[PDB]
Amino acid sequence: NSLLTMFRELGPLQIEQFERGKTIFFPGDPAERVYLLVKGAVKLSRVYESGEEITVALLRENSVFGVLSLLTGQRSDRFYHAVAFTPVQLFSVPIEFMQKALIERPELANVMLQGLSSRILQTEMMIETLAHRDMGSRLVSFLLILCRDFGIPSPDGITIDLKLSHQAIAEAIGSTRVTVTRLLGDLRESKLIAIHKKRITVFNPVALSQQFS
Amino acid sequence: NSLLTMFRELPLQIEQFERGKTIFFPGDPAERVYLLVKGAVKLSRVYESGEEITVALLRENSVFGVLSLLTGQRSDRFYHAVAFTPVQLFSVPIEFMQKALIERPELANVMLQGLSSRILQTEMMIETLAHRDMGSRLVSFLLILCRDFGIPSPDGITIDLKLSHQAIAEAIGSTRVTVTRLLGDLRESKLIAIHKKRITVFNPVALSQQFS
Ligand SMILES: O=C(O)CCC(=O)C(=O)O
Ligand SMILES: O=C(O)CCC(=O)C(=O)O
Ligand SMILES: [Hg+2]
Ligand SMILES: [Hg+2]
Repeated sequence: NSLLTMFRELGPLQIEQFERGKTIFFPGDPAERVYLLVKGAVKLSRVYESGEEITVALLRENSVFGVLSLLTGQRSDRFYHAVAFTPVQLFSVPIEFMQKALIERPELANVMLQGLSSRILQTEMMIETLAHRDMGSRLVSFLLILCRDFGIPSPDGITIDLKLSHQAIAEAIGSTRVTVTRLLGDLRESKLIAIHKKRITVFNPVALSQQFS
Repeated sequence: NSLLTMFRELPLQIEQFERGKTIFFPGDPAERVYLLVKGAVKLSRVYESGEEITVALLRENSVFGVLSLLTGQRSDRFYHAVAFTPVQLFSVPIEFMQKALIERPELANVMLQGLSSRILQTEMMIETLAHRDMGSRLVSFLLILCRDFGIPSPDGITIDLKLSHQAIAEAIGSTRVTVTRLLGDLRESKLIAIHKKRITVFNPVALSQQFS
């Protein structure tokens, strides 16, 4: 919105490309900077001794993140794993620059607070979907969020502009891949979605959304 | 920490809320921002059926009513904020915040830290909710409460909260019946004790590693 305008100051800041799959920060990296994602989808996650990961966030275009750095800076380290879930473009300021920025250009402070406020709300939406007791509805709820966060109008309805694997979904809705496959199958044979080259299209979100609630 | 100092400007009076009394309802305009000073506030989502699902258990010193920073009165509340314990808080109308932040920048940073902190806490909740078996969903949840509302006691750490089986079920996305069974198991296994609705976990550092 205007976060873009804000972040593009603070130097002329250069964009950063991240190829799909490439990690933006690792657990253990010092929380020394703040990020505005400009294009693409970033996936925050928690990584276990086993090597398995659990998805804590799918950040969407225009999301501020790396927020821990506003608490701590170097003081403490990252404990989540930020990864380019699609090809990604972002800005990235070292935190101390932010302070000095906000001090002098207050206008940004408000915009910043709105950014974070918006994130609190989106996380809570995720809690809500995760709170569903049956997986069928956990899934549909999750898809509906993606429909709004990454949706693109298409002839058959709304298409989730994301390469979603069954495993990525499983790690998002706290499920096994096998169960995601079965559920996605059921949705398809019920003429509610279609998947083409890993992109899901939901035909009638407003319907699906009311069909469950 | 210092949010307290910040909010106490704007001389603002505290507000008491009796346990169970609602702080805002779905449909109330997002007219103001809140700092909870003492007690526990429960944000939830309310369904046609009347049933509710817990989205947050806010903890002493949490900023909340955050939607008002996006929209002000222009859009309405869609969550239900309720005093889960007796509560004391401050409550500024948003436009007063803007003017505050404009003039006392120092607060802006402090504010951003408050919201940052909230993003992280919510993500912790996502994590517990992500556990595939309820046993571990429960334990993970209890461990959060141990840190958010824990008080040292002789037998270990006591969660300073009146937690019913139904409140728990609404927090970890479970049926009441299952919460009763799970809590039973935890007790018969000498891992927690519950008195007069307060849960005490004997060895959090152990329980926390016992599962991970
Ligand atoms: O939610 C986020 O912004 C990512 C978590 C985080 O801020 C961090 O690890 O520093
Ligand atoms: O996360 C919060 O602060 C409560 C959600 C909120 O601000 C609202 O529903 O207006
Ligand atoms: Hg949508
Ligand atoms: Hg603890």
